[PDB]
Amino acid sequence: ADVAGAVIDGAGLGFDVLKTVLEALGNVKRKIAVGIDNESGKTWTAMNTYFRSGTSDIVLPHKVAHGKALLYNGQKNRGPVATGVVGVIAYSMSDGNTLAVLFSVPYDYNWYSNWWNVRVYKGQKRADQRMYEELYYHRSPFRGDNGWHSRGLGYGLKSRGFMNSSGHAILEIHVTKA
Ligand SMILES: C[N+](C)(C)CCOP(=O)(O)O
Ligand SMILES: C[N+](C)(C)CCOP(=O)(O)O
Repeated sequence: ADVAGAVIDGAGLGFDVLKTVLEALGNVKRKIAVGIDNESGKTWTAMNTYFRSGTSDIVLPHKVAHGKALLYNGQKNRGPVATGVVGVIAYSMSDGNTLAVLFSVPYDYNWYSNWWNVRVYKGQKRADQRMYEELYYHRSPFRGDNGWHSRGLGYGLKSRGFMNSSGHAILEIHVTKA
């Protein structure tokens, strides 16, 4: 199912699937469709999303096996408030460590831009404001620049992902063995 909250075969993840998910959110000024393909060799178990800005009405997909991708979404808080969708998703991996993913889709593009990041944290660590600060300010996040970026994560893993630049945002990440 190309529906937020679903887990799909990981080879099925791509821009078309995420655009469907994004569109299905409707007319909201700032929104995101997130897809993350687990090709890490270990099962992932959802912990939480820390929403610095915005909300989601989707259950964070609980179990994501190797060879599956998760689909997710978020959107700005409702009403005229001039805020975006910003947060960190945290999954526990079966080795006892944490996969964290930052997204930032800001309201005001005169000052801010789209960013994303991926990091592995040692141990089981829920997403929170400190994790957000680290990933957004200190751990060299990638711009949502309509381009692909790759980086090693340690722990025998690497990441490759893409985010666009606008307020109707797609974030596609693949986690693979190094
Ligand atoms: C990410 N940020 C909070 C530093 C700026 C953009 O967030 P927002 O105020 O538009 O929600
Ligand atoms: C994300 N960053 C803090 C590394 C660079 C600043 O980007 P922004 O908050 O001005 O968009």
